[PDB]
Amino acid sequence: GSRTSRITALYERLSRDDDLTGESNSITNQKKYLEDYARRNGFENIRHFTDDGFSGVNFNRPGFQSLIKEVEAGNVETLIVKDMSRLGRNYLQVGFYTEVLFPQKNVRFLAINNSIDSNN
Repeated sequence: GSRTSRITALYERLSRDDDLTGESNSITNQKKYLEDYARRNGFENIRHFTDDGFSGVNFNRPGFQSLIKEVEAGNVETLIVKDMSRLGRNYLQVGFYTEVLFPQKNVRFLAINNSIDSNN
């Protein structure tokens, strides 16, 4: 109608070619990671956008499409990611998402393994 409960976006991606071997060598593991964050941070409706055989061009993915689907509908009030590498190092397009795209719902993007948009 007018006012309702939107959501939080938790999008993750694990790679089988990494030399990690331990936690991130599956799927639900890194998922739970972001979870530990969103909870330690205080985010609601933490939606988990799973990864499986993701391309290496930029955006537009299965689980990602769900993530973006929430963004377009104006639900994803926050974005929790292991790092900006998921969406790409191309801060031009990635930024567009967080600066012009996400504004619809007032987003707080998080990149654990890289400075999302801070200073220090």
